[PDB]
Amino acid sequence: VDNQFYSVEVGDSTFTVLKRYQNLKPIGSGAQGIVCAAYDAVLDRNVAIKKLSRPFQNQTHAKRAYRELVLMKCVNHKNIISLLNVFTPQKTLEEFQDVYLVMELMDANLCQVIQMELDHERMSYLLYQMLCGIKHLHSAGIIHRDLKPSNIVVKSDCTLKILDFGLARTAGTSFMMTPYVVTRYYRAPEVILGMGYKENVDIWSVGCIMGEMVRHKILFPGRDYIDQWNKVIEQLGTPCPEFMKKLQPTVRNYVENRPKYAGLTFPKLFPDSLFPADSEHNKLKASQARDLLSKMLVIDPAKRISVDDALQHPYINVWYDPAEVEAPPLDEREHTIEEWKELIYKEVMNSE
Ligand SMILES: CSc1nc(-c2ccc(F)cc2)c(-c2ccnc(Nc3ccc4c(c3)CCc3cc(NC(=O)CCCN(C)C)ccc3/N=N\4)c2)n1C
Repeated sequence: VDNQFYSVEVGDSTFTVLKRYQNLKPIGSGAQGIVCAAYDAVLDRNVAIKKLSRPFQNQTHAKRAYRELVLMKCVNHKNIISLLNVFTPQKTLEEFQDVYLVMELMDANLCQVIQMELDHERMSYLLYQMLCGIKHLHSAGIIHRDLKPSNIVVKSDCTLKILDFGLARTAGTSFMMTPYVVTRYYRAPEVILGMGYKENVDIWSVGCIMGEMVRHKILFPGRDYIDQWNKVIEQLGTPCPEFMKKLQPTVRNYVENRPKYAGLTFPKLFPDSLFPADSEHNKLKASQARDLLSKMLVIDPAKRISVDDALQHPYINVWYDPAEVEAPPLDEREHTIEEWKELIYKEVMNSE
């Protein structure tokens, strides 16, 4: 029963895990949960273990935790999180407290990668894999809308996985008591301005990541959506009247009433100084990288490149492989914390 489990203090937290998981060491502790590295003695491989403490404790944690468990079963792709295991040490719904998630151990997140100079081979391979993952989600009917470096992980061999499935179709009120601050620098204008969106909402986030890889700074920092919008228009320019007409008349009022900005060309935004461009190879790849940035970092989604088109772009297309690109492949729920506990328990136990 519970002799299948042991308890060890990993930093501040107590981890109670199956005895197959050995030599726990803390990686991360924050909003989602606490993560540790372990050796899995049954599979003879290194794994990451994420602890969710009482994920049913409010409707935000609860909706996220449930969505993640369910959506895992709708995705089969090497660039998206796969679970090796999920378990709870508690034996009844009454006692049920914690869910543990187990997956392949990765070496770093894309935050650490951004702090490094990458050659064009590594940058384009990372972007290629991000797009493969996003296409897989899109073909499953999942539009992410919150892709960001901290939820993307890599191995030393430059292989990449996306860890999370983004925002609810309808989220509504996401209030929580915490110092845990959500990072929104990578969210599309559609998201920021509460517009309609389609698949290429996620192309804006890839743009913000690719731009950050090149600049080694956040493109669009800011305390809040106001700051963020200002940083967007200062660099890309005020968007055309055409785009304003698609805004709610009240956001439209705010946006159309900001100071106008001409906006900078992509050469200015991403000068030659930032690029590997010594050899003829690297000069050409430098212009192709800028060309792709200029098509992804477009405010109007009707003018922004699609996933399928980004995969056909010469900067990316050198990696193109039908098997990875054309690999074949809930949100409307509002519950009390009592009902969520049950829904999550049934999914962990696999009761239904
Ligand atoms: C969104 S947060 C998250 N959730 C999961 C997850 C895990 C299991 C699941 F089933 C599902 C999800 C993961 C995950 C999944 C698979 N592998 C990993 N690996 C891993 C290995 C190294 C590493 C990181 C992550 C993240 C960053 C990291 C954190 C730390 N902690 C420190 O405090 C470092 C230095 C502190 N110093 C300033 C004093 C030290 C090394 C660090 N550098 N790189 C992490 N992540 C990070």
